[PDB]
Amino acid sequence: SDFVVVANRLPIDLESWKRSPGGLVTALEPLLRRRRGAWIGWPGIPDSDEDPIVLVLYPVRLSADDVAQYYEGFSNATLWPLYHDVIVKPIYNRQWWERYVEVNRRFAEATSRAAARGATVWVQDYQLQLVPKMLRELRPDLTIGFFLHIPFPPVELFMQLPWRTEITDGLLGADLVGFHLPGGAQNFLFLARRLVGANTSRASVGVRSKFGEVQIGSRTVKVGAFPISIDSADLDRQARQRSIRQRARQIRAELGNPRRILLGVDRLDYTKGIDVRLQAFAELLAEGRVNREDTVFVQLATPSRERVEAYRLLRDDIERQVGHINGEYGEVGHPVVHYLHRPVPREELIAFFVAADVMLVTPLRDGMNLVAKEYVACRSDLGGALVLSEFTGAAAELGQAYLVNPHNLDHVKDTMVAALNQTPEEGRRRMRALRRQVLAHDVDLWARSFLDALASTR
Amino acid sequence: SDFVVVANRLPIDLRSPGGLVTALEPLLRRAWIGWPGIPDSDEDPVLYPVRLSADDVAQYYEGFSNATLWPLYHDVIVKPIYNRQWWERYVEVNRRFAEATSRAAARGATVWVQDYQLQLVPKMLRELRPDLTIGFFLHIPFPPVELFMQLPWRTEITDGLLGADLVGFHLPGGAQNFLFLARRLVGANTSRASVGVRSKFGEVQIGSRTVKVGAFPISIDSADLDRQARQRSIRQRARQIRAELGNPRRILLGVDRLDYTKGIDVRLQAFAELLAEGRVNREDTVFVQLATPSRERVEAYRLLRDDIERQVGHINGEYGEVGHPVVHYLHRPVPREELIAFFVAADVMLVTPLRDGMNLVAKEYVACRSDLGGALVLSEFTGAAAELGQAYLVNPHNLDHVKDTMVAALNQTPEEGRRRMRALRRQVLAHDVDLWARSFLDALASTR
Amino acid sequence: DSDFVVVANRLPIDLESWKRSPGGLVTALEPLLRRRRGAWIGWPGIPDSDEDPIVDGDLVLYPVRLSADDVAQYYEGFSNATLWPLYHDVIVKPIYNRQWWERYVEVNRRFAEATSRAAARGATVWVQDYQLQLVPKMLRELRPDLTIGFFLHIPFPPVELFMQLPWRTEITDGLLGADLVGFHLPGGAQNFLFLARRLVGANTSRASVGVRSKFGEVQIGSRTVKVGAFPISIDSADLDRQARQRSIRQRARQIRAELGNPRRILLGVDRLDYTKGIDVRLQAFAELLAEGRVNREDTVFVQLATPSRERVEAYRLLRDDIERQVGHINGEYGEVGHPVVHYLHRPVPREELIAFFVAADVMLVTPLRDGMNLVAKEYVACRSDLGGALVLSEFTGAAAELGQAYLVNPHNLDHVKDTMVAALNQTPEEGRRRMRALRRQVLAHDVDLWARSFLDALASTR
Amino acid sequence: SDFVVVANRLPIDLSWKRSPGGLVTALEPLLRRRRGAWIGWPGIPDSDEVLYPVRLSADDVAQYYEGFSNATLWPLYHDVIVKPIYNRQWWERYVEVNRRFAEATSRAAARGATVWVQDYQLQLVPKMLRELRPDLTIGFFLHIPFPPVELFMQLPWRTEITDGLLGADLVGFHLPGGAQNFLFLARRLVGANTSRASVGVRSKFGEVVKVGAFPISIDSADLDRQARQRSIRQRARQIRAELGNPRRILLGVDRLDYTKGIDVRLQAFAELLAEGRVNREDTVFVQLATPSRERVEAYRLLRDDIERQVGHINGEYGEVGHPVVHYLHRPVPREELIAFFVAADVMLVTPLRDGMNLVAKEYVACRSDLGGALVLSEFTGAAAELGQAYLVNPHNLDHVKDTMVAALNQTPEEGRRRMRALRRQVLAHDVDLWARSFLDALAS
Ligand SMILES: Nc1ncnc2c1ncn2[C@@H]1O[C@H](COP(=O)(O)OP(=O)(O)O)[C@@H](O)[C@H]1O
Ligand SMILES: Nc1ncnc2c1ncn2[C@@H]1O[C@H](COP(=O)(O)OP(=O)(O)O)[C@@H](O)[C@H]1O
Ligand SMILES: Nc1ncnc2c1ncn2[C@@H]1O[C@H](COP(=O)(O)OP(=O)(O)O)[C@@H](O)[C@H]1O
Ligand SMILES: Nc1ncnc2c1ncn2[C@@H]1O[C@H](COP(=O)(O)OP(=O)(O)O)[C@@H](O)[C@H]1O
Ligand SMILES: O=P(O)(O)OC[C@H]1O[C@](O)(CO)[C@@H](O)[C@@H]1O
Ligand SMILES: O=P(O)(O)OC[C@H]1O[C@](O)(CO)[C@@H](O)[C@@H]1O
Ligand SMILES: O=P(O)(O)OC[C@H]1O[C@](O)(CO)[C@@H](O)[C@@H]1O
Repeated sequence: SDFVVVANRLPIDLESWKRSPGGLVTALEPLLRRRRGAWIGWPGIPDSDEDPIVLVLYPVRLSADDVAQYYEGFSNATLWPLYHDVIVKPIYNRQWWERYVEVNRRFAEATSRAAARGATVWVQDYQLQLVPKMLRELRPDLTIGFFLHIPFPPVELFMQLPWRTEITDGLLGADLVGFHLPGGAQNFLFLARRLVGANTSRASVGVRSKFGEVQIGSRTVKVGAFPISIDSADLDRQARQRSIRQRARQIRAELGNPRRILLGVDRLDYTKGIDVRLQAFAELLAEGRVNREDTVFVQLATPSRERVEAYRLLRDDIERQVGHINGEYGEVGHPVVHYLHRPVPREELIAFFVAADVMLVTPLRDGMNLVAKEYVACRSDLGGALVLSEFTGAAAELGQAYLVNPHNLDHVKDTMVAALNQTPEEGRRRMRALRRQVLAHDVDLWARSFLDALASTR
Repeated sequence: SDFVVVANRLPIDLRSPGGLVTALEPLLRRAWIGWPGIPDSDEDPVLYPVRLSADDVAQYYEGFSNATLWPLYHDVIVKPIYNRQWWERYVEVNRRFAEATSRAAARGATVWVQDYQLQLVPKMLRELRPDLTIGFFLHIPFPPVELFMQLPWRTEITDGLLGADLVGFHLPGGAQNFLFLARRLVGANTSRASVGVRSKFGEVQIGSRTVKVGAFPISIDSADLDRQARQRSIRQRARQIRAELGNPRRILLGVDRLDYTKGIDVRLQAFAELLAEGRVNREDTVFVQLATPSRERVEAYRLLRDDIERQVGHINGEYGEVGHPVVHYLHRPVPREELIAFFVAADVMLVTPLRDGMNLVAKEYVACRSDLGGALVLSEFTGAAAELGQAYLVNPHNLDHVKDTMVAALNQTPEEGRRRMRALRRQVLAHDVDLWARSFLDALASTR
Repeated sequence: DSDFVVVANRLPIDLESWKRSPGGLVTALEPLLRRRRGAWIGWPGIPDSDEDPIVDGDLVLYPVRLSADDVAQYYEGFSNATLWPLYHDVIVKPIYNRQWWERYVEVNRRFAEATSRAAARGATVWVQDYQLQLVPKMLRELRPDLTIGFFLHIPFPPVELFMQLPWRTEITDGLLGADLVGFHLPGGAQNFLFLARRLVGANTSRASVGVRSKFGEVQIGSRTVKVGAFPISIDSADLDRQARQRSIRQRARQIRAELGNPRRILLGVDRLDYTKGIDVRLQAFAELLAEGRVNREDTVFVQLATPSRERVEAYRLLRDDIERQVGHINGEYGEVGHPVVHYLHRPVPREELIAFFVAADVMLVTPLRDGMNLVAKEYVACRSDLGGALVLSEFTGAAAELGQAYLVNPHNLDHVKDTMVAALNQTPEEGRRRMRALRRQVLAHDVDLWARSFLDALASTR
Repeated sequence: SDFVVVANRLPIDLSWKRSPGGLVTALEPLLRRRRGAWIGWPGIPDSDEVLYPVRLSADDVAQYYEGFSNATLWPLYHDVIVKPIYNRQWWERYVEVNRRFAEATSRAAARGATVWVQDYQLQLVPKMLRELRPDLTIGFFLHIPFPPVELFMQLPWRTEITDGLLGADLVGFHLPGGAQNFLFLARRLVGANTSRASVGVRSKFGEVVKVGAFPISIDSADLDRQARQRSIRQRARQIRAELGNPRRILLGVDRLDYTKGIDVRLQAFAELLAEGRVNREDTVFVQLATPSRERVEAYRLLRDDIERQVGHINGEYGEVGHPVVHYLHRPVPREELIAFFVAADVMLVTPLRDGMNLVAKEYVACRSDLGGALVLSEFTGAAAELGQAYLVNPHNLDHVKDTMVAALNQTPEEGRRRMRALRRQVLAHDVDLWARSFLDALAS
């Protein structure tokens, strides 16, 4: 293989198979499926095999302890809570870190058994931050690039991590290190100067331009900001099949023809602000500011990481909110909140985007968020309204949505009422400006921006 | 007035909640000393008002009555709180009830005291006015004596009740509990035989007076509930209710106050497990729970409400579709005709309390099904199970058996359902609230 | 083939190297089976042990192997998270679990199979306590030639709560395979005869049952099951003499010196168990200090708590609330170098425990419920000087023999605090009167008297 | 008066008693020198009013003080250790109470006077007092950390707090980090022209109004002479004998606050004892903790957790008559505290986040003998001046433990060496050096 991708997930998921969750699959699978090459990742279950399925995929077998301590543990109960501004208190555990080190080392060695000479390797995300340095040690001929799909925290918080130095050096084994936002890339150059003691650049980093540099002995490390997106054009087009439109109409009938339909779509994850949108909706019903008989909210929540107790805690609290709200304001035969805890099939989800008057995307912190960009591409009729949290990476590109600080609950409620009350002229004006950005900045633009930057490092 | 009823509150709120109100109201219609249901009330009256300060409500009503005695008499489902400041308020407020009873009573009058919040009234009243004839009926269970002895004030609770001429319970086993405490804790000479149902009553010597003790199981005004359930408006609304749920094959009903004695959590776990096991189709079966809010300034009541709402949102998320939940859950009282329409539409009635002195909801259902369909699933730990043996009786802690019993009731032959319904309604119609009042009062009058 | 075999879940030793096993079941029965020959079946305290027998000096033991899943679902599960909480008036909510019921069934069978191997033709078997209540019916089915006794060391709950158990019938059936069923008290005996007429439809004697006399009866076809009340005790005279040793009496003087010679010492000694009232006695102590009614400079409370069943979640929650109380009181009322509460979370050696009984001015025994409770009797036997004061919860079985203690309802905290103040301030004249009356009972009603009339009642069924 | 100080706190707390916290420990004697004026709150509801006290209702205490100040601002400014609460009623209170502080400042102020308002409870008063009295000079110093921008932007009232601060002529922080976090904000949030370069300590300021970094210290020489008293040295010995003459003493001293890391040192100590690496017979830990904000739920929950650790370690490794941890939940008198500083072989200073921490500086100034050792958390402002302490990251429990073993068994020579350099710093950079710096900038 002249070209290898390394990520924890594969594009499939074993139960028989299934699509893997998350936006890294949403974006990489359409891109790489078009590109013959190799992919290394975990089959989503413990103690599988290492036999490939044919592009070419290589499964990494993880033991029961690898999953609990590197995946559920160091990755999702240390790195994840902390990188999103310690929403949940992180846990610092030495056995999780020791297992983190060892799994990353097995990934670096699976890449080597795949990476031909001089090949181009591309490593993905927070679970695999030591692989750049490990892989260079084994394999100094490779061109290595790394993209983090989650935010990179402020310096004062990253320094909590007992292994702050080994994570930084792990990332600097690559030739190019990328982030969604210039904010993440500037956090990084700071931490390189003020922890590993390297010479870094001092200007600010640009979007797909004005890249920074770190000087590591006899090597030079490039740093950049590359905001990911979706395969905008296929989705825009898939949303125009007569079947989807006719299905959107049937959805609103199955609900008893409300005047306004509000929607949320997310993995069930404490970053996502699902609890914020429910509380704001409940206080709006309480205040008589929405009509409880012709207005309804649907929440499509995908189960995620449910053996982590911070997720089961969140699940318990969100379920309580749904029975509470319906208990007070619904009628028999007529909830005001419809709550579903499973992954919807792609075509059924597109109908929901089309049926929805108001999209609710309220994360407390999010590296990017592709649900926001998917809704915008699905509305070639220019109806709808996107209520967008400013703590997402998308608010930097989607300025024409209605933008909220999710911690100001009055601002959330105010902005929900305005989106419900927008004029046709105002809603179409915004949906046009938002659609023009998303169609121009798709996943193609993002992938060619990163790998042309990586190619220059040679 | 020559006939005086004494109860915690009055028959309208500011209709009233509980099984005490949906019983004594139709009777009475054919003085009343009670609390408005509000703080610092006025004082004008025939009704007599008892004003409670903000602190009487918290320490006498919400504290002692509903966070000490209520959980204790119900087999300590929730840990009871023994608070001597609550006891002192309880005593005080009991005294205003006795005083205003005296201001309303005539020389030689009969008085009738109701339920667990006024247990000291009889003895206080008997001292103020030994010319009165006094009755007392407890509408909640009487706990076993190894648990009643926890009370720091167990001797004083028992002394108050003995200021009466007739002490009454729903059940014999409660009447006999009370005679044990009369013999051992107050040392009085008591009867030793078992007590019958409205017969074979017992007695306790207290000076030159004999206290009658007995068992009188409360009921509903059966025949009236039957005729109102036969009307076209009700039957048309029951057809329509089922259409608004998308025409289910099978409907199950829970109806109760949101209280930790009622087993709303049990019927939800059993129903979620059945859905998980494929033993009930999530497409044509549906459950409606109608929960009246209750005592939510008490924190054990909020803790219960949070986890039932958690249950509702969890079961719908796993088995429901958008536009079709499998559990509809309402947290408000329902107008009386609307409720009767749900008794008629309901194929299976789930009454699964962990402990209940007497459940009237299960007899209301019985009385509403003159078409002889439907099915009653009934906790043995209600006083009602002693009269309604032809229901589907369960121990609500035997969860496998609870789940088994709901399937059998959902899947009965109609001939079997009609046989059981025929037997239940013979009992309920022959033993209404009118049987129960004349029975108690023919015994209270017997002590002159 | 032994002509006399005792079977209990515990053995008198526990493998961690051997230590003495916990509980008052072991304190009463051990010194008795060194005297008499016989066999003892029990579980060695860990899983996946072997079956080879053990040399306890003269005593000889049969270990019962349990797998890890036997420990979790039978021991930790059904016994101690279903039976223990429910028999103690649902102080904690029992968990009703059919798989725990299934493995409680399987293990009772394992214990009955191991006794049958050991019992000779015609032997006497004495089965102990709540872990093993299906064993008698199982053993009578294997071995109709056997004389079966069963004793329940914990209380037997009122009928209204025992009915909550989905296996109420099968537990009552399993006790009725015995030739004699014994309890501490007549209350427990009278509940059982009520459940037998009510549940299994048997014909039952309906009169009161007396103390080691006035036995009840249960008709099982052609077999008749005797029922009685037998209040366990300790080795009263041997403890009294152990306490008279110089070495024990100077350790007592030295204990008080390392506490800075307080004027008053208060002591509690129990397994860390939520039936024990340790939270109660710490709450009362703290409020007496707050109110100024006990002197913080010359009074100190010592609590000796042995870890118990620490893998059951209710027991870890209890542990953490109590440890919270300890730090809270010492930080409010203690000085640096001088706490007002001393707490140790480990078993104490027996000669060290005796010296604490001797040094202690007030013994605090405040369970919310206890089938009997032997610490109250152990303290009394030690105070041959006639000093000391016993504060005893009336919900302990021992309160029916120890009426001259300072008796409290633990739920009446105001009264508990007043009774603690009066015990600390009693005249010498008044404490000797009570201590002298308490010791007259304990020395006359010892463990020999208890086992003698239980077993002679058993041998009266042949 | 021509110098008016405004803080939530007075120097006495109500019978008048010493006020808690390090803001007063430094500036109580520092300003007992030059006379002036001071606007504060007596620590008690409804007070009737040199010192000028502000009165608060029972609603203003709950919502402005227990609520917005210590349940919104304090958790957020300390790296969201606790989840902050964002309640608009608290915020409307906080506005109205700041208004009253500013108005008492206004009667107390004459024309041209100097004002110096103190701490996070009063960030709106610089703008309020300039609109009211444009003649005054106004300075402000923040005594807690100033949070990273990604966190501060959570605040629904982010723009108002930045504008209440920009009402002053000089804004001061302990560290250049807070000084530079605050310059970015003024650019980004309010849209002002700000300087770009690193701010240095007491120099190389920024501009929008002057922005500077001013590390607060203590009154270093007065504590040192107070620590050498024969009376203090005899009590230190009396204290060691009262514990059974241990071979080593460890000492923690702080308010009972979740920022202080008291739980971290209890856990490290419990594990060293389980591992056999500390001797349960000759080594003992003393923790002196002052109650703080105990009507606020997150503090009562901390309190419960820490008491449980104390009960758990003693029942595990203590013997009857001899705990391993003595824990005291009351403020100690000054003379007896200093005696504890002199007795202790190791000082445990493990905040998860602290704006400065003067307890470390206090211990350093007491040990004129050069004995002792100071284990200090790197997330204190002090760690920037006390680099020869034994520095730890308190989230690395394994390193905290290793460092407690090395400080407990240091050579006398190693110990004296670190302590001579520590005293060199603290003796030369004291409370008065700090004050002359800010006010020169302010007077500029
Ligand atoms: N309940 C759901 N059902 C079906 N698809 C979902 C559901 N929730 C999320 N998705 C899809 O998963 C992907 C999540 O992408 P993204 O919004 O960037 O967040 P993340 O990667 O953190 O999960 C999207 O493509 C989204 O459409
Ligand atoms: N959600 C509800 N809506 C309308 N009526 C209710 C509701 N819940 C209970 N009731 C009525 O309140 C009365 C209470 O009946 P009962 O079984 O004796 O229990 P309790 O006295 O403990 O409330 C019944 O008549 C019932 O019909
Ligand atoms: N901390 C302890 N150290 C040593 N022995 C103890 C300790 N706690 C209890 N014991 C002993 O264990 C036995 C407890 O018996 P008992 O009071 O009947 O209650 P239980 O069997 O429930 O534990 C007594 O013999 C007592 O002396
Ligand atoms: N238990 C205590 N007894 C006496 N003084 C204390 C106690 N705890 C803290 N102090 C003093 O309070 C002051 C506060 O110290 P500091 O480190 O500045 O933190 P903060 O200002 O947040 O309270 C110090 O001078 C310290 O000596
Ligand atoms: O944790 P999961 O199940 O892999 O899914 C969530 C996905 O979202 C991401 O966290 C986005 O960073 C992916 O790394 C991850 O694969
Ligand atoms: O053996 P355990 O479970 O550790 O507890 C101690 C003892 O207390 C008892 O429950 C007393 O009945 C014994 O059966 C038991 O052996
Ligand atoms: O005044 P309190 O509520 O006791 O707080 C302690 C002190 O901590 C400080 O932040 C010191 O940094 C002061 O602002 C405050 O007075």
